Amino acid sequence: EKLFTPLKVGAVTAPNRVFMAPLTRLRSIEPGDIPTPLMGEYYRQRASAGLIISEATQISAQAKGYAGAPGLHSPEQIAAWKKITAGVHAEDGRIAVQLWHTGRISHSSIQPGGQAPVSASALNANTRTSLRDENGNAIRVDTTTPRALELDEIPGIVNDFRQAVANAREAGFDLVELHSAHGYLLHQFLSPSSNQRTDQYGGSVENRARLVLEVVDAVCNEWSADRIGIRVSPIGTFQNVDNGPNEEADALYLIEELAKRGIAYLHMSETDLAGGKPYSEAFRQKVRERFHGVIIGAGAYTAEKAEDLIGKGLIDAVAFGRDYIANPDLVARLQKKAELNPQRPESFSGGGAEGYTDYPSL
Ligand SMILES: Cc1cc2nc3c(=O)[nH]c(=O)nc-3n(C[C@H](O)[C@H](O)[C@H](O)COP(=O)(O)O)c2cc1C
Repeated sequence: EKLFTPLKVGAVTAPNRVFMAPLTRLRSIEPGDIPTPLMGEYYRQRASAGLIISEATQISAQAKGYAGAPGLHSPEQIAAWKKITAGVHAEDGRIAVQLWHTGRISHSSIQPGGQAPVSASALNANTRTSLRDENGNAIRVDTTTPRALELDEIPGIVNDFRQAVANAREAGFDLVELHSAHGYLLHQFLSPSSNQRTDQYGGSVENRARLVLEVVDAVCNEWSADRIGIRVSPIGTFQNVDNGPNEEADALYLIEELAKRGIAYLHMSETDLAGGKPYSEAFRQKVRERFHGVIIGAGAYTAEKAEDLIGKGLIDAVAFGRDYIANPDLVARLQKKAELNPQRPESFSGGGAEGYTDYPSL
């Protein structure tokens, strides 16, 4: 077994390869999109993970697409996250913040000024996001048609990622993960399905990847390349965003570009919850030969699949999502071959302590 052996992940050393995937739980305070001590307790419970990757966190108020998702743009958010990271560190854990802009997976009612959310192009996501009703409970609501960003707005978006990274470093995170997956803003630019622009940010794969690579360069400059990871979902369809008619070649282009920056890790979200065709081993080999940082695999993994792919030299670590919701001590359970706690999906999104901090350890 290799899952319980250490791994250098850029600037930090994980004691094992069992990572906590980023999981949106929608329990932040409004007004202010503020993390809470309850969230702190939840993360502290999971500190034995090789690496915790936080729930997706707004780089700016405009970035918001979900009621209850936290930000990392305001003083009050910075202060609240500082307490959370301190708690994880007191338990000898490591925690990365996943930073997003939701782009068109959003609703005007939660945007600044009540305005349409932004994207690469003015095309509805044709999906839902999560708002809160009058009692503060999560509700699914159809997405608002976005406004296409003007060319002169792009530097501001890059700066918002840069600023959020400055704030994340201050807040005590060990790493940052850029959310370039699952049909959110960066992926909206990457995908031809959502990007119909005819300027330098659309058309060719070079142009479609331009924004994400500008963001990577800006955040490496703000902090250090060995503090930066990126999550992609570049093969298949996620929240109605496919990866276009040349998905493999386009993915390999992006990955070769990322490699030039010497970033800490590449996190591949391989499938959504409904599943689909597995990655070919040929594709995994092509990725592996092009990227020289850590590769994290995710999407309905088992420990056995993770061991197989680590043993084949194709990935370095695995991120578990739902098993981490339900098992604060997932590392010990996988090490001991213990049963896993029964998941309660009704409390994944929104609410309070129930279904959040009340899953027991062994
Ligand atoms: C409730 C829930 C929230 C999620 N939130 C995020 C998120 O904030 N960021 C992200 O990149 N993926 C998110 N995902 C996807 C998970 O990180 C993970 O890739 C997915 O659940 C599949 O892995 P699993 O089979 O181990 O759960 C979420 C998944 C679930 C079920």
